[PDB]
Amino acid sequence: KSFGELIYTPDRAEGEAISKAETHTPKIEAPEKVKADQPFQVRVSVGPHPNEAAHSIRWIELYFYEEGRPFNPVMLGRVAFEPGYAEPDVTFTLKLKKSGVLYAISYCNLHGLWEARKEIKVE
Amino acid sequence: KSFGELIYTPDRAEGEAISKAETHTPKIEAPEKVKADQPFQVRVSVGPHPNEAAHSIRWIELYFYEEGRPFNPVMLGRVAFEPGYAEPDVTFTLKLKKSGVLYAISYCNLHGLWEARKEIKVE
Amino acid sequence: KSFGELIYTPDRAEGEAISKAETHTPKIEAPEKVKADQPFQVRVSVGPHPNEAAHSIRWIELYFYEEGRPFNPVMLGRVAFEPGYAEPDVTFTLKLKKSGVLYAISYCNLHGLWEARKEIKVE
Amino acid sequence: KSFGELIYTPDRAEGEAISKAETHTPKIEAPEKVKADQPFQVRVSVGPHPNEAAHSIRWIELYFYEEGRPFNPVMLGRVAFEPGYAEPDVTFTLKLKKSGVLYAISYCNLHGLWEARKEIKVE
Ligand SMILES: [Fe+3]
Ligand SMILES: [Fe+3]
Ligand SMILES: [Fe+3]
Ligand SMILES: [Fe+3]
Repeated sequence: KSFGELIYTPDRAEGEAISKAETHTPKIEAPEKVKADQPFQVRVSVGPHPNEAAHSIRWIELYFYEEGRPFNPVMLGRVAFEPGYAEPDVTFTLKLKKSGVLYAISYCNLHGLWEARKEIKVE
Repeated sequence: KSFGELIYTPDRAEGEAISKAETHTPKIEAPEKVKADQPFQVRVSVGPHPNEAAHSIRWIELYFYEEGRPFNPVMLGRVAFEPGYAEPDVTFTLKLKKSGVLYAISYCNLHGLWEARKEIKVE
Repeated sequence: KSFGELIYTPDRAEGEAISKAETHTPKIEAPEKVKADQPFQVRVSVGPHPNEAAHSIRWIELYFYEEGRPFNPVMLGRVAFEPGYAEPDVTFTLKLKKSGVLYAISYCNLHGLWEARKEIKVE
Repeated sequence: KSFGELIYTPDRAEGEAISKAETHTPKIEAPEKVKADQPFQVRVSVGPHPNEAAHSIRWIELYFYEEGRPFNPVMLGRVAFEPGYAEPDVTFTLKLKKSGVLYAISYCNLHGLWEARKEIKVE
C-alpha cells in the first residue's frame, strides 16, 4: 500500500463502522469566493469525538492545491492540540492569490488520518 | 545565559528598537472568567509584522500555568504558519478545570521568541 | 483530486523532471528484522537538495503501517528543520511489537510531498 | 511568573525530587569544535524516563544562541515522538558559521519543560 491510499477520504469515511460512534472527517468552513491578497478566516474542526489522553484528535494539517502551480500542494498550517485541554477546532487567517482546493487532514492516535476538502475561488 | 532569559518578556518588548518597526508580542484574547469544563475561544495574534519567506512569525505556542498543579506549564497547543499564506492569527477552543495563566510564545526567524501572558479565572 | 493522490510515490518520483536536478524521495535506513520491544535506529534523509530559506526540505514525517492493527497508520515521529542550519537528515530510535511498513514523507516548500516506504519484520 | 522562569534549568534540575525517579534534562552530544559550513551530528536524548501514552517526553526542541547575531536564539529543529513507539532520542545534522550555545528543551506531559545547554566553537 502507498501512504496516500491509507488516508480516509470523505467518500469512504461515510461507510466506516467507527463513523457511527464518532466523527473524524474535518469540517472546513471558508468562503467559496475571496479576493486576491485579502485576508479571510478558515475554520477547521473535528467532532463529535473523544478528547482524552488515550484517544483524541492529536493534530490537524491544512494544505492547499493551487491551480496552475507547477508542484502541489502547499502546506498552509499545522496545529497540534493537547488532549483534554484543547478541542480539535481551529481558525486560521489566510491570504490567497490563486484559486484552488483546501485540504484538511486530521490525525487520531487510534483511528488514523482523515481527509476533508473544499474548493475556494479567488477573483 | 539560560534559555528562559533569552525570551522577550512583554515588559522588555516595549523598549526594544525593533518594536518601533514591527510587533512580535502576541495579543491574547480570552475571557477573564470561565466555567469549569465549558469550552471557550482563545485568540492569539501577532502584528503588524512582515509575512514573507525571508521574515515571518513562523509559529505560536500556547501554554498554561495551572495553579496548584505539581508541575508546570502544560502546553495547550502549537500552530505553525506557512510564510506568505497564513497570517499569524489563530483561534483555539479550550476547556479548563482550574484557574491559571495563559502564555503565548511567538517565534520570528529573525527576531527570536516573544512572550505574552494572560490570567484566566475558572469558577 | 484526493490529498493522497498528490503525494509523489517512489515509483513516480523516478520519472519526474525535477529529480534530474535534486532528490526529494527520502532514504530510509533500518534493520530488515528486529526483536519485539528492543530499541533500534531508523535514519531518514533527503538529498542532495538545496537547503536555504527560499527552498529546503522543511520537515519529515515518519509513519508506520502496523500489520493487524484495526486502523492505520500510526505516526511515529515528526521532525522540522531550520533552513540553512539543519540538514534534512534525522535518526530516530524506535521499539516495535509487530511487523509492518515504515513510511517517510518529506515536504519541500516548492516541490510538495514525497514518499518513501520500507518493510520491517518483528520477530 | 514569566514563561522563561518556569523552565527547569540544569542546575535546578539536580535538586528536584522527581529527578530521583526519572531524568528529564536532555543530554546533548556534539563536537566542542567544528569547522564553518561543515556538517556534524548533534545527538539529543532524555532518559531514563517512562514512555507511555499517559507519561512520556512528547518532544524536544533544539535552539542555538549565535554569538554576534543581533537577535537570538535561532530554532534549529524540533522533533515530536509518538508515546510508546519512539524513544526520546534524536540525531540532527547541522552546519554552523559562527560559535554559540546549543540549547535542548524537552517537554514531559506531566513534568514540564527541561533545559540542557552546550557550548560549540566554530573555527
Ligand atoms: Fe478516534
Ligand atoms: Fe520579526
Ligand atoms: Fe525541492
Ligand atoms: Fe516525566
